[PDB]
Amino acid sequence: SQDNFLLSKEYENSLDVDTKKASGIYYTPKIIVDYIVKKTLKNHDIIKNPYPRILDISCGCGNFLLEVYDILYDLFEENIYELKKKYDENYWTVDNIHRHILNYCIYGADIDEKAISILKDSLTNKKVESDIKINLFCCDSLKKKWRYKFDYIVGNPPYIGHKKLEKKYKKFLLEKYSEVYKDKADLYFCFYKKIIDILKQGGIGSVITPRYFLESLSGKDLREYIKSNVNVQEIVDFLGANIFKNIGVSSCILTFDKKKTKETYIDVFKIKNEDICINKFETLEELLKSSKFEHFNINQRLLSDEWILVNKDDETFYNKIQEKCKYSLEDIAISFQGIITGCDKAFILSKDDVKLNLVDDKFLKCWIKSKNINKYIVDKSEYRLIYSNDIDNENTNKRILDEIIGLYKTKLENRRECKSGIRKWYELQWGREKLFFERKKIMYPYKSNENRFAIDYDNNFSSADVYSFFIKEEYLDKFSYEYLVGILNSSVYDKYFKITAKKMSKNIYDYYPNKVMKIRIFRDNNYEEIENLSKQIISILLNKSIDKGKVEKLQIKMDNLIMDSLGI
DNA sequence: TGGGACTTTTTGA
DNA sequence: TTCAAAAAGTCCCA
Ligand SMILES: Nc1ncnc2c1ncn2[C@@H]1O[C@H](CSCC[C@H](N)C(=O)O)[C@@H](O)[C@H]1O
Repeated sequence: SQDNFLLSKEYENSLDVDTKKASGIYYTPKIIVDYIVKKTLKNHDIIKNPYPRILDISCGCGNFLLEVYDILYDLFEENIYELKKKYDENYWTVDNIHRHILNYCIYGADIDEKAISILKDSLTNKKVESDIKINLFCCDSLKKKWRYKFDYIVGNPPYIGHKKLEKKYKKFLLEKYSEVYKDKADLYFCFYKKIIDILKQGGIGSVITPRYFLESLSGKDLREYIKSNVNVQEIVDFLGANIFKNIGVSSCILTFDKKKTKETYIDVFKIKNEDICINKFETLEELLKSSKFEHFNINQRLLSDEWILVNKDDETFYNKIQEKCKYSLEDIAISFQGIITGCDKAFILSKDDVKLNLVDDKFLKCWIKSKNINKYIVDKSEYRLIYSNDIDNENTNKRILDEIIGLYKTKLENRRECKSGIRKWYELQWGREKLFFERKKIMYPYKSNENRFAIDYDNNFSSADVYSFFIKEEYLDKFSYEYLVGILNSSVYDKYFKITAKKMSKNIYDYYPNKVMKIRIFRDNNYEEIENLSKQIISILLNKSIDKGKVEKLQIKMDNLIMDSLGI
């Protein structure tokens, strides 16, 4: 028997990293391909419909299409005599199965000419006369005028973010795919739209994509399109598990249909242990039914713009917290992203760097990283930011410009606002407002394994890897920073935030304002005790010679208080 | 070479 | 004028 994943693996090894990233050339492993193909084609009635059109618009070398060929050959061979009796007796013979499949059943598209030729040769070599016409298109699937729809669509689209995509192509996507593609969206949104649009009535689509669109702000329109145009049959969420070897992406498998049905429920399989060697096991189907995965059902008609895919216990937990809390962080706080210098090496220096003797302390700010943020407090800053925006006189401070900032001048000149003349070559790209940072505030890392909200007492500045917020004046008498960090750092709120948080990679969640500011908060009779416990924790943490042991006990007591307050 | 600590600036709006 | 989102992440080693 043939190894359908050998020539494709060799072609993958031939390419380098840049050409892979520019076109998203990362082929799917055999276990996922087997699961998707057998999920779509296990129950096909080949006698009822012996002309199923099965498409992969990103076929590549044909990881999906060769397995599809094998499944189709078995299907036809098992019912050849029934097909012979029901239809033309001379057309339906075993020796004619091959020519039939390639003529009517397998369709592939890809921009990669060499991959198309390799797949064509692989399809031809499935059998050892007239040259059979193989339905392989070398084209941009997002520009191709498709002349007919398809019974089944399987595959893996390219993933290209908003930085790696060309300007003109992005303009085309915004003009023609505006239903799913805006702002910081991804190309696989457009591939989702194209797959849905050319799926026949009653057809089935099943693809593996990144999982980020399930929760991300950019995926809202795509989620609406999917919810309103297809019936989502199944969502397999791998969370931070590594499905693609040596690839830093988080994957989900999605199966949907356009069948006219009153059924509106979705099977959701969510992995429970992200430390799993998926390729070690024989099938994905056995893994889904094991204890490594949990299964629940979600009513698609009950999906809002946010898809909250949790089991009944977590849904009850989330609903209790939502109903009890009358305020959100957005209601009471002002949030902002950190400084974006545009070139950190030019403006960020070690606080022991000798070059800081050239810079007057009026221009120097304390600089912290995401790892400097712990629970309730921030580590002492190790770095200084040169707030070069306040260097108005270019004639003076020429030592600073020539010996520190100018060492990267060329790179500083390639920033967007310098090319347009908005910024001077030595200025910060996005210097924000100094007064927002130089005050008591709360800071949290932009990516973390857990809630880490700290009170900043030292007017620390930061890059965009740290987000900040401060309480509005009108809400200062109702909420204090100590109480806020007390409740936000609790295990209750850790779980509550992770209910809807954007899962990025293994043990990493996105902590961005678009979801952090939606966290709801409460105040009740337990306010004083929670605030007092938080202040005790802060006092213990700030002592130079101290042990963190009692902090855990205080945290347990505070978690008990919060659970009592929220009735969970 | 797979697992863990850590996270820049480009970009549309 | 100036906000904030975005992992086919990056990068190192035992
Ligand atoms: N605009 C476009 N139209 C069609 N195919 C494209 C495309 N942009 C990228 N591709 C192709 O999409 C493929 C994604 S890699 C996945 C290949 C295959 N489906 C598998 O799972 O193994 C790449 O081979 C790339 O060449």
